[PDB]
Amino acid sequence: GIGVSTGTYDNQTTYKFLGDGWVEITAHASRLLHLGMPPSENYCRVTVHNNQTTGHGTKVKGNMAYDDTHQQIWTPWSLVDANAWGVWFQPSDWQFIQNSMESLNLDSLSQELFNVVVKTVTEQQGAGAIKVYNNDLTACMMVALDSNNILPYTPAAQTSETLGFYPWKPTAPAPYRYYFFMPRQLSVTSSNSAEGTQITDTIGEPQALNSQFFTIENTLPITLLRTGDEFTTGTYIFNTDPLKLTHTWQTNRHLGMPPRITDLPTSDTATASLTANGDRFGSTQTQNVNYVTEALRTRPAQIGFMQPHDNFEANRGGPFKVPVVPLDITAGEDHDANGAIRFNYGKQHGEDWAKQGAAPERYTWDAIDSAAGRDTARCFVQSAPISIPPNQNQILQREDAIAGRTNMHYTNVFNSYGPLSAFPHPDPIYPNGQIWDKELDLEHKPRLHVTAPFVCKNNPPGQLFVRLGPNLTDQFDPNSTTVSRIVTYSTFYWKGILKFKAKLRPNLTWNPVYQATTDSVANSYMNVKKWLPSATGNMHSDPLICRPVPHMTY
Amino acid sequence: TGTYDNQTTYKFLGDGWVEITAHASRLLHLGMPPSENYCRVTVHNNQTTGHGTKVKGNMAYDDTHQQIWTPWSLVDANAWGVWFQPSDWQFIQNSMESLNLDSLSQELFNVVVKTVTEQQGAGAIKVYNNDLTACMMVALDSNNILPYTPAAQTSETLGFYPWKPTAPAPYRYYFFMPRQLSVTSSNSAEGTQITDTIGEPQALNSQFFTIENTLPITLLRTGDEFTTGTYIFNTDPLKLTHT
Amino acid sequence: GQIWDKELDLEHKPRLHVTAPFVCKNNPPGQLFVRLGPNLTDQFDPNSTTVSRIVTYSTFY
Amino acid sequence: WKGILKFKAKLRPNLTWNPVYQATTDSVANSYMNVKKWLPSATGNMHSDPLICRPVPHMTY
Amino acid sequence: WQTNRHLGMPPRITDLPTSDTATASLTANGDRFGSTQTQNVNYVTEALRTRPAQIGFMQPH
Amino acid sequence: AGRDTARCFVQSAPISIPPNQNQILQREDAIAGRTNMHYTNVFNSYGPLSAFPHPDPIYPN
Amino acid sequence: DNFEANRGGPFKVPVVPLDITAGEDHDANGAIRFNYGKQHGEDWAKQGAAPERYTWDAIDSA
Amino acid sequence: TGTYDNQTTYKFLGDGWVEITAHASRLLHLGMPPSENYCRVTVHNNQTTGHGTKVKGNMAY
DNA sequence: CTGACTTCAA
DNA sequence: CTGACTTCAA
DNA sequence: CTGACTTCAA
Ligand SMILES: [Cl-]
Ligand SMILES: [Cl-]
Ligand SMILES: [Mg+2]
Ligand SMILES: [Mg+2]
Ligand SMILES: [Mg+2]
Ligand SMILES: [Mg+2]
Ligand code: NA
Ligand code: NA
Ligand code: NA
Ligand code: NA
Repeated sequence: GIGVSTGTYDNQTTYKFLGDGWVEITAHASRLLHLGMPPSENYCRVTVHNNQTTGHGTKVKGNMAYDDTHQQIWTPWSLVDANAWGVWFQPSDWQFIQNSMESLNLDSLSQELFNVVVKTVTEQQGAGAIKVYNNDLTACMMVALDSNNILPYTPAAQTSETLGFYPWKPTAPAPYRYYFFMPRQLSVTSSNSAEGTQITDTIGEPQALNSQFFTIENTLPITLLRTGDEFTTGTYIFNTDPLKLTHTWQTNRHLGMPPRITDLPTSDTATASLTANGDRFGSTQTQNVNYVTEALRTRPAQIGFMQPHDNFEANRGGPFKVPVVPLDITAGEDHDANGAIRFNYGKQHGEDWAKQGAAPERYTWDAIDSAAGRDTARCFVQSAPISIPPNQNQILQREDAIAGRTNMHYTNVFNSYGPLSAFPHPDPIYPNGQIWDKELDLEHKPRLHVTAPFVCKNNPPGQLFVRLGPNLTDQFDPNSTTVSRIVTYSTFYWKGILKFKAKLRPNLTWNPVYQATTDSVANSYMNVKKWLPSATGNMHSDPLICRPVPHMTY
Repeated sequence: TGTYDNQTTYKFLGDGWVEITAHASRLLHLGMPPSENYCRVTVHNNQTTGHGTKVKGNMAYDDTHQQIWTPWSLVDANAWGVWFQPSDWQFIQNSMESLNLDSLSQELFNVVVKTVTEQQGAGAIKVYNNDLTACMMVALDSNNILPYTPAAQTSETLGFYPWKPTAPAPYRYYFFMPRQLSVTSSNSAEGTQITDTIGEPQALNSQFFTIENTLPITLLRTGDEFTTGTYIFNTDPLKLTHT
Repeated sequence: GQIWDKELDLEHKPRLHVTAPFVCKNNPPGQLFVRLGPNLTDQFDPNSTTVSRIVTYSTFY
Repeated sequence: WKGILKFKAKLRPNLTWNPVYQATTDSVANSYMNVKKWLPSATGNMHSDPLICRPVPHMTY
Repeated sequence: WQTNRHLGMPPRITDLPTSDTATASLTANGDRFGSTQTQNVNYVTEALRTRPAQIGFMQPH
Repeated sequence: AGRDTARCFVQSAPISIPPNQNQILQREDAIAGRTNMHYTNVFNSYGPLSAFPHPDPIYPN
Repeated sequence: DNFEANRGGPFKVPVVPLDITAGEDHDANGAIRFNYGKQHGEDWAKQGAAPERYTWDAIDSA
Repeated sequence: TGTYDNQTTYKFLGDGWVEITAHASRLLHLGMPPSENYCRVTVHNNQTTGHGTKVKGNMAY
């Protein structure tokens, strides 16, 4: 029937305390969604090629990093993506979880579409002309669920296109599009390259060996929803690894038995002494010196490691910045060397509704981790047999230039990843961060993904697609390319239920622990005012810290 | 989806006990909120003239406070006039010695949603049509998480006339905001400074709640209805006699 | 006059309330809230603050 | 001397939108909540200052 | 065949190509949503975008 | 998963776009003054994020 | 001899113990040199504060 | 004749209830009493100077 | 009424 | 289909 | 009378 609702709206976050410290967290999320007609009903093979010889074109010397050229299959379908922390938790929920829990893991997911409404638009009068909206009671909306994951995975969180983060504000799905293989090659140059230097900037034709054109219609069963219909996905069970809600601080210099002091400090302002390093017990892996020091001591393994930056590698697909594992930026504040992430988002995902201009909000996330990062400027390599102190020919440091390039140092191309490397898992970023991810279908997989905390061990939740069915008008001739449609749009509710499994943290230190808190200090990053509505209701939800409590590594 | 009933029935148990059942029904009107946002609004009547708190001795005129204005409305029937005819009150007061609350239940039905459009131009008239698929949202704070706001105190409960339409009251609640006002009389010195301040939100006392994040919400289309179920009161009997 | 009231959630409570004859000993009847759901129009862009809605109202018993 | 004192407590609910006030430690010099105050000194001197309680607010009515 | 440049949601074009020989445009990289691991620049580009992992790698030779 | 070594390059950080010759290391740059030796000959970008296919089965040899 | 740096200061990155080879590259192949006292191997007769020192080269030859 | 224990344990019952068991242990020192008698002692600070109760307005002392 | 690229976590 | 600040007067 | 940071490899 047309006069009865097909679902219930619910946004509540409930905490079921099992006992033994286990907690079942059930995050209910509901949104009103708006869906319009596609600008085209065709699947299009679109190309973007920013090869201008001015501005930010790839045809100007040294502009490789500006490359945007690629090819995509544009589809008339839309994607309903809720894979972002902000969709499921209120800021206070995140705080409660981060301050009191030690671990968190994905449990299950289910989604539902209901209370579908389809309307048509018509013109009124002439002077004026106003628009009139009517119900198309017999019109329908199409829904498809890629449960087998046949179609390319496209996490909307990476382009800030997931559903909004405000339960009381309408949202919309994102238009679905996916990459298509297209040969692409770009020459490398610097702003100092010769004047008559030719920049090779090419794009090729489709290749038989790598072409994959998929349509929703030929691969997924499609459900038609009229105003009285509803759609449910059923429950999906996640298979992922638990995420630690704690952060580590022990570096290589903090592993094991500290050297024994000779005597306790003589006063509260005094320092202590060790026994002369020439008479000290211990071990090192520098056999040319007869002493041990904290810097030379052998430690079990290597916490963290040096990563090349800003490394750009090249493929048939063009140049690309190689991702880096997110680690502590250190006191040296080496953002790029330690993979700090800078994201740009809009008003549905955190930006102040009052902010003006086309520019999005920007935020740089630095790893909570304090023990695995690298302070590149203070790093160095000495020749062996080691000499202490070394002369300039026996040491390679930040001041030394590679291939005579003033700003290029051994650390830019240095990679110390090895069998002894140990490091933490990337932080979960509230509320902009992605939550789960699909694993790459390659025989040899990565140990982690930089973009999300939970990579699905098994098949991930399939994507949910929607679109309006064509609304034809009396004039229709298949043999012509003339397109005559009735202006239509729809709205419907979406409800998702995401369940987590968490565990309350133990408490054993003497000193109080660090906790995410709010405050009343003017201009403070944690001022309550930031999480309250303004006089006219404007909101903004800034990134919140996570993993505030430290845990012992060894 | 429901039946209209306003009758007040008296079930005489015997032994002098009486079960009084007050049925009340009203047609309600609900419009769109002037805003869909939750707003943190401030009122500060600190004018230096008239009834401002900036004029000597006007402390008692203070109206400054802060509130969370919401796009929701409250259906409040907690006032005697909603349940009894004047004669009922008279009968009870003249013949009874005690009265106590027993139970309560509420229901929303025969929902109707309409849209308004403009006609012609000279004139322009309004035309009203049924949105058969549109809905009205309903929420019941059975746990009492949200601030209690008895509409009787601002004369905003449902009307007292069964044959006249009424409307719910817009829901809004107090929010903590530092406020301080000096004391003076009309005879205070001329150059007397009146301290009249309001502060910023305080972390220690800020509580911003939304209906959407705390209560399950039901969507009612024209063919749906909503019932609360029966609630049992636990209160002390009221003496109908005076000393 | 008001008929029932919620008790103040303080450890030490008042012997009565001036505004109502019956203060609930236990949890009082929860409040009933209502509102119209937004009625969107063909033009809608979440990234803008432009608000385009269909003029709507309702009645119910 | 050994004593065993048992308590019964209940985890708090979480319903507000805005983050809540929490007792935390910090690294700001001369701050009342600087960690240094709850750590031993070079010679082992200790001191335990009063800590806040009831940081989270609840609605009275 | 998917390289790092082919992983995930492609950037959204502003409009569909105007003809079969035309190209499409993205929104100015200074106003584009997305993420990178180069915090010194306020824009996102296909080459700078953060991708899940690294497909393939450089080997000494 | 392959690498087009001549089109690979490394820039200094904070990144500068476009970079001048001292802010970029490319194929034209010589290591230890050896004309044909470039950073890519001794570069190894294998890491925790590396993903790649399995070698092909070669028929019939 | 790779020294990396952290909030904790500089430190020599450990190396996997492997054959030092005919070239006798101790540091490149993580040979371990330890210093110990009379309870753990040093000759009880030895005099001086200096501990006993020994460099262990991996049995591994491959 | 006993065991020393200072641990504070948290037994999470479920439903949010928690049984907190605080164990406390101390080494105590006990000396001889300065007297073995029960004494009826009097303190009377009625000096006419300093903080005595014999100086005007010193009642609170 | 999600299951690893179809049906078919039947 | 009202139950004391979630689920859960289950 | 060792069990992954409490109790609680109960
Ligand atoms: Cl940097
Ligand atoms: Cl050596
Ligand atoms: Mg299936
Ligand atoms: Mg299948
Ligand atoms: Mg309930
Ligand atoms: Mg409850
Ligand atoms: Na030592
Ligand atoms: Na850090
Ligand atoms: Na985009
Ligand atoms: Na050997």
